[PDB]
Amino acid sequence: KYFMSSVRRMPLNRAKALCSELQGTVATPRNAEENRAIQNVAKDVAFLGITDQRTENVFEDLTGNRVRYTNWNEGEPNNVGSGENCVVLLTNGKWNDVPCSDSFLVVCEFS
Amino acid sequence: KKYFMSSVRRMPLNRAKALCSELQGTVATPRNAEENRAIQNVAKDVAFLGITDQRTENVFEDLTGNRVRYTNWNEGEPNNVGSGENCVVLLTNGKWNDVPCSDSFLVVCEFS
Ligand SMILES: OC[C@H]1O[C@H](O)[C@@H](O)[C@@H](O)[C@@H]1O
Ligand SMILES: OC[C@H]1O[C@H](O)[C@@H](O)[C@@H](O)[C@@H]1O
Ligand SMILES: [Ca+2]
Ligand SMILES: [Ca+2]
Ligand SMILES: [Ca+2]
Ligand SMILES: [Ca+2]
Ligand SMILES: [Cl-]
Repeated sequence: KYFMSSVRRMPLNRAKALCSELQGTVATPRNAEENRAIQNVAKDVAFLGITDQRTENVFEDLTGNRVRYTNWNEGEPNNVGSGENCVVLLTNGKWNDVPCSDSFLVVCEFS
Repeated sequence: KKYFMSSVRRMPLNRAKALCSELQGTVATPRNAEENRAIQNVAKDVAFLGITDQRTENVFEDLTGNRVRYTNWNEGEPNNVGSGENCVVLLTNGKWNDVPCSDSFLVVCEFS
């Protein structure tokens, strides 16, 4: 896997379209090593290819596969407010669930 | 090492540049036959390369203004047809053709 970070911020729909444009997908860490690699390429908070849009509190990658490895920041995922169904990687490498309509950097994954 | 990725949609060079730059990459510029073939492997149809002769006609440079050495022009190219062809695309046989920078093609991005 190769990871590339965007320079501009955007909602998940646009982030997905960006990674897809170059035939990749939004980065999904499967272990601590991939998590670190993604953190290092990201200079700020960035979207990961994980959501619980289909079923609340059931986090899966953009292809419907349930994720095994997680690295939630203490207190997350909390689905605050009207709902948080997307996931971002904070600058310390931990994850936070956020609204899919908010804007963050994106890290794309390629094989 | 360099990694090459191809776009799905067609777009003019300026847009191709913005796409590759969005992920901190550049438009692919083969420096030898091996890279040219690697770009061929990922490009399913005619695609833009990061080469132009916009500064001086018939003096091809990469997008950073650096004069290229290796070229793989298709027989009869570059011919700068009509109002001018100052951008470059990799044909489906790996050879190159100069085309208008305003025409749309797939883009192959390069990362290191
Ligand atoms: O305090 C943590 C809390 O901060 C904000 O409200 C958002 O980033 C939430 O997603 C997060 O859970
Ligand atoms: O005959 C080859 C010629 O075909 C078209 O006119 C264009 O693709 C030109 O760039 C190319 O040189
Ligand atoms: Ca949720
Ligand atoms: Ca949250
Ligand atoms: Ca020309
Ligand atoms: Ca030509
Ligand atoms: Cl949401």
